[PDB]
Amino acid sequence: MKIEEGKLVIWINGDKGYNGLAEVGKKFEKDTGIKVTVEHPDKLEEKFPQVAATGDGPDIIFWAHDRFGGYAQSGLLAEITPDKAFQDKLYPFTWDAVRYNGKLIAYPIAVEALSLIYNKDLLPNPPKTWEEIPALDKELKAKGKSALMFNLQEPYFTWPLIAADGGYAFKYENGKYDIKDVGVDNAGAKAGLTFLVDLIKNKHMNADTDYSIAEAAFNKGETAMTINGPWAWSNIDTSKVNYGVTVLPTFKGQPSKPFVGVLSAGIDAASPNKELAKEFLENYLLTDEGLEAVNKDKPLGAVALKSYEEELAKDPRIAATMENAQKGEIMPNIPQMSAFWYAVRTAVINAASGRQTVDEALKDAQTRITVSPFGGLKRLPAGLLLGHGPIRMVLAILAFLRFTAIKPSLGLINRWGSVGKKEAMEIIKKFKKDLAAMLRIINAR
Amino acid sequence: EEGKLVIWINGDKGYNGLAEVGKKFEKDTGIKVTVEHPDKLEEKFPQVAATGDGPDIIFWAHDRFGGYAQSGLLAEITPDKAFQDKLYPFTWDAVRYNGKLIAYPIAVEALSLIYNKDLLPNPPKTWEEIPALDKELKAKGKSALMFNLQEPYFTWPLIAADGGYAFKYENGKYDIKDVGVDNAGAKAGLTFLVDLIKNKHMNADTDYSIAEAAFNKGETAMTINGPWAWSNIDTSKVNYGVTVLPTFKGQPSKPFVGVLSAGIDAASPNKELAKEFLENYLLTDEGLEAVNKDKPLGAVALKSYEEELAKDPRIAATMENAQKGEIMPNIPQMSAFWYAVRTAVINAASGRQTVDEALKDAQTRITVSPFGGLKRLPAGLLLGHGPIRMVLAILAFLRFTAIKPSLGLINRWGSVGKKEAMEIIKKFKKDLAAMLRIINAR
Ligand SMILES: OC[C@H]1O[C@H](O[C@H]2[C@H](O)[C@@H](O)[C@@H](O)O[C@@H]2CO)[C@H](O)[C@@H](O)[C@@H]1O
Ligand SMILES: OC[C@H]1O[C@H](O[C@H]2[C@H](O)[C@@H](O)[C@@H](O)O[C@@H]2CO)[C@H](O)[C@@H](O)[C@@H]1O
Repeated sequence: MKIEEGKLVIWINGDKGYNGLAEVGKKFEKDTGIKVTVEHPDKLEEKFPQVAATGDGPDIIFWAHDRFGGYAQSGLLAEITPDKAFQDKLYPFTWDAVRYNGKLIAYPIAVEALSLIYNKDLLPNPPKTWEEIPALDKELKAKGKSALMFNLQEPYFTWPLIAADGGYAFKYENGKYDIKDVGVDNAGAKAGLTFLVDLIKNKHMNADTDYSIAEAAFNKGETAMTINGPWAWSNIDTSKVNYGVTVLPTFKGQPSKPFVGVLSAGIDAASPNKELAKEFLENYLLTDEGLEAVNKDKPLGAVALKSYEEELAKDPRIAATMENAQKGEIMPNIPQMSAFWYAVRTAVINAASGRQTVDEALKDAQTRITVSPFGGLKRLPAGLLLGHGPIRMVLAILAFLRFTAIKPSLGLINRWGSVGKKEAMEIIKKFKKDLAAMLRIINAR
Repeated sequence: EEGKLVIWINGDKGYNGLAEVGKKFEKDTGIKVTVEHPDKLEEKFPQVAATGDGPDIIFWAHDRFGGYAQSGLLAEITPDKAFQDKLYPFTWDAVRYNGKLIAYPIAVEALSLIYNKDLLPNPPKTWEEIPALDKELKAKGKSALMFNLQEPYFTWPLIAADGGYAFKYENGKYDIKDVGVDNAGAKAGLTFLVDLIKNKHMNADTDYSIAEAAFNKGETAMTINGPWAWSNIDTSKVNYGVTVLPTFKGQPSKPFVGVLSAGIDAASPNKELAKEFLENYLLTDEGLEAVNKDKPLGAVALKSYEEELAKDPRIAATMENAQKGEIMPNIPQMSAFWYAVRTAVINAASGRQTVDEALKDAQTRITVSPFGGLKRLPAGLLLGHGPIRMVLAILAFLRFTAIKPSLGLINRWGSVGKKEAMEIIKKFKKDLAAMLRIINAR
C-alpha cells in the first residue's frame, strides 16, 4: 500500500500471526499516535523487489532471512545498526542470518524449522524412519485413514527429505558459499526425491496435495501425520485434535535436514519512516509482550529474544522444533537462493507428477541454478540504436544516449519526433519514477 | 519563463540594436525581450537546451544548427509562403536539415581584409608580400597584419586556398568520409602562416581582442574581420578600407561563408511569441535596420533590405570575398571539424606540433568522429566494465526496460562511491526532465 510519512505499513505472510502483530501495532499508535497497518499480500516476497523504494511497497517487510540477500544486493533494505545494548538481547546466530556483506539488513524475530506432527489418537508412537511409512499407511488405510499428508507444492517441505542423504544447495566451507558448487544433482538428492516419488506412485500420497488440503485433513483427523512449522499449531489447537510435535523421520538412517529460516523484519531503504520503524521493531515488537502478542495468534517458534525464548523453551513443541533445527541447516541468504528455490520447485513438481523422471528433473534444476549467475543481458536488440523496436525501448536508449552525452542516429531521432505526445510522456514519467527510486536507494546507504 | 523572451547572440554583434527591436516588441505585446551574449554560447546551448536555463531564441551562423537539430534541441519552423518569398532562396537552403527548416536566416557574412589607408595606401594583393611589408612598417614602429589566430575561422581562408577543404561535396550530399585537412593545399596554407609567426611577423598569442585593439589604435596596418567589426573601427576614427582578401599561390583566399540564423528551442513555452518576433519584428526593414545600425550584419537575407544596402562598398567587398569561398556545411560533423582544426592551428602556431603533426592529427580525428550515431555499446559495458557514468546509465536503461542486468553490473552498483553516484543520478534526472519538457511543449 502507498506509504505516507507519519505511518507504518507492514507486510507479512498470510500464515503468520498478522493479527497479533496488528495488536502490538495498536499499542504503538496508542503511545505515539502513529498508525500501523499490517497487510498479507499474496506473493509478497516476489512483489517487494518490484515496488521497493518507489513508495508503493511497505515500510517493513517480514520474511525468512533467505530472501533478504537478494534485496540487499539491489540495495532495497535499510542498514540496521542497533546499539550493542539491544544487539545483546538477541541470540548472535540470529544476527548472523541477517548479515550480508558486513551489514545487518534486518531484525531477526524467530527461528522456524519444520517438524513431524502426529495424531496421538491415531498414532501413539509415530514412525522414526521414512522407510516405515508405506507399511504404516497400508495399516491406516484399512481403517479409513491416511499415514501422511503434507504439501508437495512448496520445496521448503520436500527439501528436508531431499537433503537427508546428501543433497545441498550451495557448498559451504569457512564463511563462504560456493556458487559454482550446487548439490541438487547428486546421488543423495536423487535418492531422497526418488523415495518421495515412489510414495506417490504407490498411492501413499497424492502429488496434488498442497498446504490447505494437508492442513484440513490433519485437523479433521483424516490423516495421522503432517509436516509443518510452529505457525500451524494454532489451528490444530482449535480442532482439538490430540497431537504431538516431534523429530522428522530419518532416511537411510540419516536425519531429515530442514532448511532453517529466521523470520526477520526488513526496513525499506527509501522509507521516510525509518526512525519510526526501528522504534516499533526494537521497543515494541522485540519485547516479551510484543512477541507474546504475535505468538498468541500464531506461534513463532523459537524467538530470537533471549528473554522470551527461555520462557518458552519449556514447551515440548518448541524443543522438538529446535531439535529439528539442529539437525537441519540455517538457510544461506545469498541472492542465488531465489534461483535455487525456483529451480527445485519445478523439479519436485515435475518428478512427483510423473512429468519427468527424477534424474531428468534434478539435472535440469542443477543446470538452471549453476548458470543463473552468468545470466543478464549481453547484447542490445539488433536495431535498437538504429531506431528499431518497441517505443518503450527506443525512448529508453534515447535516455541512455542523453545520459552519456552521446549523439543518437537519424533513425532514432526520427522516432523521437514521430512519437505521440501522450505516449512518450507516460513512458518517460515511468522512467522518472525509476530514476527517483535509484537515487533514493543510493542515498540511504 | 512563459510570457517572456530570452535571446542569445554573439557579443561582438549588434545585441544592443536587437534589444531595441525587443523593446518595440514589448511595447506592442507586453512581453519583455531579454538579450544576452554569453561567451562560448554555441557550445553552451546544447548543454542548457530544454533545461529552462537557456534561451528561447539562439542566434549563430547556420554552421552549428545541423548538430543542434540532430539532438532534437530545435523546434521546426514553418513560415508562410508569403514570408518565405521575403528572403533569398539560397539562405533558406543553408538552414535546411533532414528536409526541414530549423532556423530563420538573417544575414550572410564572410571575412574581408581590412586595412589602414593612412598606413597602407595600397594594400597587398598577395599573402607572400606581407612579410617584407612587415619589415618596412616595423621601421616606422608599426605592424603589417594582426588578426585573431585563436579561432580557425580567421585562419581557414588561408588554409583552404591551395586545396584545403572540409567535407567533399559530391552530388547533393557531403562526403563524410572525404575530409581535406591533411592534403597538400591545407599544408601549404598553414605552413606559410606558421613561418609568418616564427619570423616574428605575427604572434601566436594574438586573439580577437588584441588584434582589434591594435588596428583601432593604428598600430597595425591590416586586420582580418567580419562586417560586425566595422562599427568599432568607425568609432576609432581610423581611416580604413574594406577589400578583397590577399592571394596565395595566385589562388584566391577562400573564406567559409556563414548565414547568421535564429533558432527556437524545442522546449520553449513561448515558441508562438518567438515566431511572431522573428517574422514580424526582426526580419523586417525596420528590425534589421535597427540591428545593422548597431553592428553591421553583412548582406541580410531579406531581399528588400539587401537590395537597399548592396550599395555600400563594404558590403560589396564582403560579397566579393563570399563568392570566392564556400557556404559552410551544416552537418553535425562540422562541430568535430572545427575543434580538430582549432587544435591543429593552435598547436602548429605554438610550435607544439609540426604542421604535418597537427593536420594529420586533426584529419584522422575528423574522419573517425561518431556523428553518424552510436552503432555498438562500448566493449564490456553490459558486463559491468567501464566509466562509472556509463555503467550507471546502462543500469538505468535496464531498469527502464525491465531487463535483468549482469552480475558484474549489479556488482558495480553496490561498489560505487555514494557521492559520485548521487551526482551522476541527479544529473540523469535533469536530463530526463529536459526530455519531458521537449515532449510537454509539443
Ligand atoms: O511455504 C511456506 C513457508 O515458506 C517459506 O519458505 C520459503 C522461502 O523462505 C522462500 O524464500 C521461498 O524460497 O520459498 C520457500 C518455500 O518453498 C518460509 O520460510 C515460511 O515462513 C513460510 O511459511
Ligand atoms: O572558428 C571556429 C568557428 O567558426 C565559425 O564561427 C564564427 C561565426 O560564424 C561568426 O558569425 C563570428 O561570430 O565569428 C565566429 C568565429 O570567431 C562557426 O560558425 C563556428 O561554429 C566555428 O566553431
